[PDB]
Amino acid sequence: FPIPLPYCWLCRALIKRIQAMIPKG
Repeated sequence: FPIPLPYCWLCRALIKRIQAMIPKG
């Protein structure tokens, strides 16, 4: 369900999921 809610803890969980899909070196 893609819902854009402005919350700091939800933004930190989305940044950790993007880093787990694309590896940094």
